[PDB]
Amino acid sequence: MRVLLATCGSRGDTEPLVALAVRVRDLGADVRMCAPPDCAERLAEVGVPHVPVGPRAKPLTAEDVRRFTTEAIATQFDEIPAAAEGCAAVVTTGLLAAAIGVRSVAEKLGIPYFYAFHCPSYVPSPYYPPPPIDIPAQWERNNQSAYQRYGGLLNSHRDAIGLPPVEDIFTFGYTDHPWVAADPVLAPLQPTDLDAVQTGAWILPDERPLSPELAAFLDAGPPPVYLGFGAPADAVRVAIDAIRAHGRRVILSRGWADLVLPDDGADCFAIGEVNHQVLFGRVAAVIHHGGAGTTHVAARAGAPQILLPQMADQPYYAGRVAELGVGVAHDGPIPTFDSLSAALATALTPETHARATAVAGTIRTDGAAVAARLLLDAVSRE
Ligand SMILES: [Mg+2]
Ligand SMILES: [Mg+2]
Repeated sequence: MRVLLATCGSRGDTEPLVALAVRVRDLGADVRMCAPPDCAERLAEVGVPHVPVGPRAKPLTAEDVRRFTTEAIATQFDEIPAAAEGCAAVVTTGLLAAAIGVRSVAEKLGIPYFYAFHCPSYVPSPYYPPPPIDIPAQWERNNQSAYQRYGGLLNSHRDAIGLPPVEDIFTFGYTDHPWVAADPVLAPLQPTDLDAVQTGAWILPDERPLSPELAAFLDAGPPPVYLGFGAPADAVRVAIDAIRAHGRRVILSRGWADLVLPDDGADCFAIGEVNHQVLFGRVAAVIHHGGAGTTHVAARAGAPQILLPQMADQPYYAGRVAELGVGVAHDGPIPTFDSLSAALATALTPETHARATAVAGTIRTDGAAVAARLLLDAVSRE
């Protein structure tokens, strides 16, 4: 029995599916993953068969957006059929435009399709509004909006392969039994009329040791603050100013090695490839945008967090960090010296550290295995 894992390419979508792939294989099943050519390296690391699929100087226009949409859907119909050859099921996450194409191909082949969310707030429900009679209407409104953008294209493609038209994009793309690949403590699934199942995040343990240089920097002083931002150089410089004002050194995520600094930058260490699972257990706090993955890794590592949400599910995770008392939900998406200094004052307290440490022990790490089991049992019901 072989399972197909389909992904658009983002590391945020790719890694969780890689985790599921490995856990499904751990159970004796075969796996194959369709992803951008650039995922070849990572997939080679875990020995997961890779089917390369899918992928400026001028502003974007509505015409451009419509083209990315049209081609996102077409790519699924054009390449998933071959990738799904010899497969008993297909699992995907992410972009709705792509997901509806993947499910349509699964439907044509007569194999079960599964969808997973990385944030529970995106799961349709009549009990809470969608990411910003009434509530239901709100979700239907967005669902109608999705149809206006994808419906015509989807059904045109479906006509070509003899499948009936879809009228409800959300139910079709997400299914009425979506999985929520997020931790039940960090991101609790809320009431809904859908048969959603919360498995825990899909993350594999990272065994890579820290580089000798990074380790040496860490041992050369008190635990530093990790700054992980893309972002404007001035925003990073302000963040560094605030961290320094709290007497802490800085670890800069990959990409800032050449950032120009005001005062001597000897207290700033810029890293390349790194084991975040381990690094996060050695810092005083982590400052980032609030993506599902980073928030989960930092939470399990017990690191106090400061989130500056920008898009998608980031505002959700920023809110959860504040509610759990393991960090601060920074107001704006860009920091100022005063706003970040205020956040650090709260995040660096012994109380916040104790809380982050306690919560960390309750974050589960077997979510991918949980999903793998549910998947195989479902496939066995076919
Ligand atoms: Mg093509
Ligand atoms: Mg038609």
